[PDB]
Amino acid sequence: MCLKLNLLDHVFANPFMNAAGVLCSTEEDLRCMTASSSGALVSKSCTSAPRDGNPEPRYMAFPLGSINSMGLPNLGFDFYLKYASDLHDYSKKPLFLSISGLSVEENVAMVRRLAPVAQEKGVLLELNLSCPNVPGKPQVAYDFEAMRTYLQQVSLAYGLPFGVKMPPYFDIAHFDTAAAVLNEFPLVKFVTCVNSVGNGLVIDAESESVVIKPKQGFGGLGGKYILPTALANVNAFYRRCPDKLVFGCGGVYSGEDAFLHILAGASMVQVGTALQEEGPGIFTRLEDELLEIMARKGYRTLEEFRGRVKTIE
Amino acid sequence: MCLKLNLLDHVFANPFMNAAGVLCSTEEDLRCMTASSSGALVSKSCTSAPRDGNPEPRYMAFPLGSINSMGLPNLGFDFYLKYASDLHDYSKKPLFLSISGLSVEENVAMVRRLAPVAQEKGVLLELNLSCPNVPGKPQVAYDFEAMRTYLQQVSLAYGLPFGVKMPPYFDIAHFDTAAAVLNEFPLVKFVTCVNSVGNGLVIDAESESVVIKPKQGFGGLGGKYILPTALANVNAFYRRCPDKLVFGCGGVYSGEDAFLHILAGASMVQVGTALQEEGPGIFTRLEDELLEIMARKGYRTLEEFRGRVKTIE
Ligand SMILES: Cc1cc2nc3c(=O)[nH]c(=O)nc-3n(C[C@H](O)[C@H](O)[C@H](O)COP(=O)(O)O)c2cc1C
Ligand SMILES: Cc1cc2nc3c(=O)[nH]c(=O)nc-3n(C[C@H](O)[C@H](O)[C@H](O)COP(=O)(O)O)c2cc1C
Ligand SMILES: Cc1cc(CCc2c(C(=O)O)[nH]c(=O)[nH]c2=O)ccc1F
Ligand SMILES: Cc1cc(CCc2c(C(=O)O)[nH]c(=O)[nH]c2=O)ccc1F
Repeated sequence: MCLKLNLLDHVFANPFMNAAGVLCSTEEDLRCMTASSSGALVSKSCTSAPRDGNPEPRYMAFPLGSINSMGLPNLGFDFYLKYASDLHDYSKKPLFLSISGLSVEENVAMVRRLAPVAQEKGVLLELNLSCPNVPGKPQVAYDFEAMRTYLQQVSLAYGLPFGVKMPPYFDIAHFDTAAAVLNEFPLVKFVTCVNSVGNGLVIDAESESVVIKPKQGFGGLGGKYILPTALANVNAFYRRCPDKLVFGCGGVYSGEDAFLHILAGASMVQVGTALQEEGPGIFTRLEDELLEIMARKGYRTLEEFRGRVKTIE
Repeated sequence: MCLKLNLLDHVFANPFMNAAGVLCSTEEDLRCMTASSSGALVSKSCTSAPRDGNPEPRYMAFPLGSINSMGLPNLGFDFYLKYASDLHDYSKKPLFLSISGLSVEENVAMVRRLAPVAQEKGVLLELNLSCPNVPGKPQVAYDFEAMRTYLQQVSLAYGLPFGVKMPPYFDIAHFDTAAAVLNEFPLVKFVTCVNSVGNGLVIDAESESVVIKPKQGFGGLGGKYILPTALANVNAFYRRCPDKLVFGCGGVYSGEDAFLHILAGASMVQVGTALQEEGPGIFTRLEDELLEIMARKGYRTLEEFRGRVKTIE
């Protein structure tokens, strides 16, 4: 019948939204996502200052997914904060704002300013931990001590419920460690699994060349390549973080894919590459497809099957 | 126009071989590989003692690839050593023997006994590091200190050129660190990139169930899902280990996929999931397809393009 749900003290028309970075950089983009049928929108991960990002071409797509090394091009935090404060129409749907500063200090600075807007307007924070770290070091979410510092500092500075965007993990010990870090922070109320699968390489056979310019062609992977990865991370954190919500992202092109994310434990379902490729019309299609599968199965609510993936014995 | 390679003091009719674990567990399997058109074969990663492996179902394949949590079923080292020593016909093609002990000590014991057979018969060792150590710790190659210990101990015990099978990495810092570890060991003459992408999760929408029984459905991913991950790893180690060979594994279903591996840096090209699905006839197909690409491009040998992927600007 209808897909509306309540999470985080907000009402959503359906569990669909854009993935951070896709269709959400400019005022035009945010107005377009707001006019769509999505249940929510999230803004492009920002830094304190505007960034031009990397040289083009920096994104490419293919039948099985996408590769990107955008370099965090964005209009700067002041712009996104102004959109949240003054421009967004909250009567239409909830807004998430994604932050990805290049240091802990930068993230602290931005969240201290976001906090009163969050209180006043109800904008929700997604903290992207696929962010630069200290020398010789991996991305923050792959450096568990760094991650614990970032969360401690942001929790202290912000003081309100927030969520974190995670990269994929590929080892059960890493799932255990990462989830134990997140579970030290009671203000982390949702975990979004996953960011792109890092540092893939697409090569074109005819030209014998890589397809993106930055980083000698290396970039994050999205789309069909990454659905089983994404489902694994969703379910691993769903199991390990019972007091948190999990938001699913990766490889959603259909309502069946969305269905799989919800069965794994997703509360909201984010759409990146498929949205970039098909445009905002995708949301109507996804909704219709998901309701069709529910109807064939006799499900009337999402809660009937969320996290109810079955195991063998 | 030719596919011949000469490396590691052996001659190879073509670069194609099975990936460890596929079509290589039993004497029947190894005779089948030997009778095929492949340029080489590798035996199933073994332990000191025979293992039954995990309960079934433990492997499943789909249009985009495969998932497995086999649990290292194998006939035990003594069997693979006898095959190398007494049964394999070296006039047909070269043999690699893969080992995957559960501790550094188990690996040391195997390699000590492999050494004279390596020296007399020319069997080539592939050490699988993409493998369990202490439960609750990451797999060996995700624990750089453990990886260093294993390589130091196997190098001392074995005393002959060998290669290593690596899991994929997803962070530049990890590429840098892993390759620096490998480069400490002059006996590591080849690096095979990559083993399966760890701990994915396939779910079947109709049944609402995971598809393999072990590990709550979590398993390693192969096939079309992993090709750009594979290529990235090949090229990353190609660039970082200029005194070693790189063998490519992941996502090969065609001669075009092979060609991309070789452009990235691959010498040998291993075939896992596609072989499991198509059977050994795939090697005639791959050879024909690769040669056709070479003929269209005017390439006469593999060295003309190996590692010659172009970057932008
Ligand atoms: C062009 C592009 C830009 C992105 N920028 C961001 C970003 O600013 N913040 C972020 O959290 N993730 C970003 N991502 C990652 C996506 O949010 C998403 O995690 C990933 O693409 C996987 O989802 P998909 O398979 O639907 O593409 C970006 C992805 C693409 C393709
Ligand atoms: C059924 C199965 C068993 C495997 N067992 C092993 C193994 O014993 N040793 C190992 O190094 N890799 C093992 N692997 C990994 C493959 O060698 C290969 O790295 C991986 O499947 C990716 O290649 P692909 O995309 O061609 O499948 C196995 C893979 C499969 C599908
Ligand atoms: C340069 C760079 C930036 C980021 C953060 C922003 C981001 C980007 C990006 O803007 O490149 N792309 C993603 O797929 N995920 C992201 O989280 C992540 C990795 C990077 F290499
Ligand atoms: C003992 C044991 C070994 C491995 C390594 C063997 C292996 C396997 C396996 O036998 O499950 N599957 C893969 O895709 N790659 C591998 O390297 C993986 C799981 C295990 F429990």
